[PDB]
Amino acid sequence: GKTVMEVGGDGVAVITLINPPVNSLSFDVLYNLKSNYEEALSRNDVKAIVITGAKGRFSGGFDIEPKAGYISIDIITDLLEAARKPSVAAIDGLALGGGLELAMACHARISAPAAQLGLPELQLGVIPGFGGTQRLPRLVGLTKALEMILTSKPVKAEEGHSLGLIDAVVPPAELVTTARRWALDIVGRRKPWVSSVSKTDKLPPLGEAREILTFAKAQTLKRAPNMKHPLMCLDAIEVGIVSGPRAGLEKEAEVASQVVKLDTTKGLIHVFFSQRGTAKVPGVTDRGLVPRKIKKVAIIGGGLMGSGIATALILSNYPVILKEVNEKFLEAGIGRVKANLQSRVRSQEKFEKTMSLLKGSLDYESFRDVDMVIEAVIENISLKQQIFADLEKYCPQHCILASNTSTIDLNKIGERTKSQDRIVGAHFFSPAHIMPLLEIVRTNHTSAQVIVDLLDVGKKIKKTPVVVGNCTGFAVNRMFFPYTQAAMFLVECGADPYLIDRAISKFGMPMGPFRLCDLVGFGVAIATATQFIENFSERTYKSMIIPLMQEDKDPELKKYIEKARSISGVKLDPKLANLSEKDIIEMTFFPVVNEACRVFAEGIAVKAADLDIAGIMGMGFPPYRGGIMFWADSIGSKYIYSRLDEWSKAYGEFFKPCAFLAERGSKGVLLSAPVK
Repeated sequence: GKTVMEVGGDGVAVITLINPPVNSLSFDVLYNLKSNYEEALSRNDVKAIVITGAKGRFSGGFDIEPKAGYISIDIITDLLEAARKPSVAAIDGLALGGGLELAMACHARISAPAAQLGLPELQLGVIPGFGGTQRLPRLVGLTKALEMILTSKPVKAEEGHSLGLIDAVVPPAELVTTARRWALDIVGRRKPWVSSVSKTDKLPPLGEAREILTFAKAQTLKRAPNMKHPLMCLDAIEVGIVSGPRAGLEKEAEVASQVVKLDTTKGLIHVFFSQRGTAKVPGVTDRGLVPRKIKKVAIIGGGLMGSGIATALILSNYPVILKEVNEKFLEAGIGRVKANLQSRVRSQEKFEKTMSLLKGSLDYESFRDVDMVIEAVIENISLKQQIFADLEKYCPQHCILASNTSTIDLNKIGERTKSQDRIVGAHFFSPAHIMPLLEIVRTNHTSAQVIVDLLDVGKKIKKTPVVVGNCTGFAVNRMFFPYTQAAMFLVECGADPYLIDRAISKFGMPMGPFRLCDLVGFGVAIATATQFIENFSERTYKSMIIPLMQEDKDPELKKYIEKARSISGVKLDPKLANLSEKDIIEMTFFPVVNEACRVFAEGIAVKAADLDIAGIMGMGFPPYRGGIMFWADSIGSKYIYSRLDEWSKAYGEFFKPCAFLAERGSKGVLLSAPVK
């Protein structure tokens, strides 16, 4: 990108940051800025400087330097902030990361009403590298700065104004005018000439600041023991407070140049891009098609999963209509919806107007206007086939015939119709309105235009869509089905279940295999596993543990579990008990890698990076580990292969490497590499 500078008749130089989409601070922009300043501070006709962004946006961050802190220190701190001419930032839209830092370097800040200000760097496993670790705590206080930097959450201009981050809030149309007026106020001493970096007004006493910093470090190691960058960022903050500002800067410059080398930040960076690339499906989204406008959606369900969908839809101003069989089931579903909205109330007129979008019905005549249908009925083929027969009958010819099915082949559902091009899989994960993932299941017949449509609806409802193929368990569930079975096989072999959970919950998972198995509900976990037992028998293990518990009907260990596993004694008891935490993880996750490769090779998933996001966003796989596939290559295919074969030749074909993994593992090549 670039920057344009123009000197008004009042002597104020206005510099516009120009680098779409969000005017990120590329080196290009920065060096143009440097030149701008060197000129402005040499021109006699220039009195002060104002900085603003193009197209109603200040700067969204860094683009996607000689020393370590050449910019932070030499350009931003010395050249700009320590200049003998005042700078004023004119903020509109957003000021995030480097964008917010550049603004903090200025001597005053004018902002438009609802602009966003924050330092999101930590979410990428990186740190503020332009002086944010210094100026933020000095402008808003240590307590707030710590919250913003650690939580990575942005703040609106209004709140920013009351914190001392923003000096004034004016309408977007007065932004630059106010700023240049402010700039000449400073030159004329009608207003203070403050340097943020050497401001102590807002800091706590040296001793208490250490108490606040110590505390933070402590609880950051309690929640996120896995990542180091936050603590590394807290270091830069403490140094700046104790040893002074200039020491703090160089400390940040050092921390920033080494934090990029961490293996977990490469993982976090990979997850960032992979999140974006899930909507790129070759042969579908490269055709020049454009999403259709869906103005009305029908949800045939009313049950738990159905009521969830409806919630997500109306929450995004989608007129939704539920159809049920009996009046009871209908009034029941509508009830769950309201309950879901009332929950997040504890606006009012908000969650009262969105209830008008939801309209009930026990008929099909109200489908003559629907642009998309989602069926969320019990997993009964006979019944689903019938629903799609009626759908094809009462619906418009363009209407999308989507199903939330989880265990039934999409091709069999549309058996009684001739609308195979309109039938697609819209797979949600309960709770439908919280789980961020959406599996768009395409068939051989699903038309590209329908996928492009759904792909767009997913984005509209704050979901992250992946386009997967039609097969047993699609991508997410099929991927992690070995997970639970590998665990239970280890248990039947003597392995302590609670050790398993602890080893894996510390690995990065939000839960343990068994711990999560209880949360999902034995009835559900066993119902979704059946699918794979019947389609991949020679690769699955039906542990009688759960069933035996079902027939007998703030959580802690159960002294009555030992007798339960013993009863399911079909296998013997090796030395799989007393395994290392590394081994537990390796025997529980490598089979998942193995399955991910089958999915990737079979073409079920478009690209490895999609599998990463899927496992991450569907099964809470550790983001800092990049994803199930990124992690697999992080260890090495040759290792995973060699280790997975040793088990195959010692426990059964369950651990046997699939052709794709084997062929690649031997050559020591990357697994995430495109299929050829």
